[PDB]
Amino acid sequence: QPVNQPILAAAQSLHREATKWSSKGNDIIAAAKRMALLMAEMSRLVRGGSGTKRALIQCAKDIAKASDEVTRLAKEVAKQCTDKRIRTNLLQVCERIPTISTQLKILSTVKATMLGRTNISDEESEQATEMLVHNAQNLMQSVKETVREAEAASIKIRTDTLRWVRKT
Amino acid sequence: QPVNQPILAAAQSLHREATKWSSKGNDIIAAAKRMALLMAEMSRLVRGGSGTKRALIQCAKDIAKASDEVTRLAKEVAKQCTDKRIRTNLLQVCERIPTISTQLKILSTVKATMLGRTNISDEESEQATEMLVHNAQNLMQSVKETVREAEAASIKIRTDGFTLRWVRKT
Repeated sequence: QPVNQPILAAAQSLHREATKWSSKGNDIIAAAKRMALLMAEMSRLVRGGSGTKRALIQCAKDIAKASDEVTRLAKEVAKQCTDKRIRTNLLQVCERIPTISTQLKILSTVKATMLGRTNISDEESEQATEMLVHNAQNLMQSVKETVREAEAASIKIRTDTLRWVRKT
Repeated sequence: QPVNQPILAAAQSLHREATKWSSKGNDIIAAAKRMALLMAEMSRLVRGGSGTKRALIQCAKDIAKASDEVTRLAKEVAKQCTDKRIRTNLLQVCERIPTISTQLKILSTVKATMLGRTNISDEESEQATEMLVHNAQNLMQSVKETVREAEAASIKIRTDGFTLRWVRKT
């Protein structure tokens, strides 16, 4: 079945970072894994024509809901961080996520309306897919960086409640 | 009457560069002036609601049509350029314009569909506006740089008219 080479790669990228840690007692990890799974579904759905219109919109809505969980918890971690440099960096990344996921909903709705509809040009179709691709990459990158920084920050708060256990 | 300051500022910015040269025998200048005018109309159009939907979509369509003229002519100037760097630089900028114009049409349609709609959230309404704003800024900037580089190259293009005539106004 057809899948977006770019969208699926961004999903896998996030999964590789998210997959290593355990979800047990870690809702950042669980939401990030859920986001990467839904993003892999998205790359399939973009390709599909009829009947993919409602699934594409709902998939983006689910990705945005899971990203609110990531953002909410990472903000909590940042607001317990003593180092301003780390606190600011973690707040910078995790505050990009709501904007990107709001933009994912807009661009998925745009792409969904077009799917199977011959009234729009190949140019408009290609740009809509491209805009969606760039948004998916940015979202996956931001969550990956949020996972890394949230873990790094947690050790400091703890050394100086989410569970961070490396998987094998 | 309400206006979108980011959109109007971007329109104003291109207007300042385009109004340096006369439209007489210079299509790119005539197109750049029409683009800045239409972009100023767009800032008014993104605020209002129902009945402004058709106008918002048509305004983006006109901006995109006008931009096709800018890119077609700037590509011609780039191919008359002997300096590898100046034609690469001019091709780099003027080739961004069709993509941004295509994206302006998409995001404009989004914002128009959005106007007078109950389901859309402020976050969605705000993000649709912000995407349109960022697009308008990139478009005006890329046309400004295209005007500037097309004129600069023209002087040197004299290694040997009715379109592409650069007469500095007063």
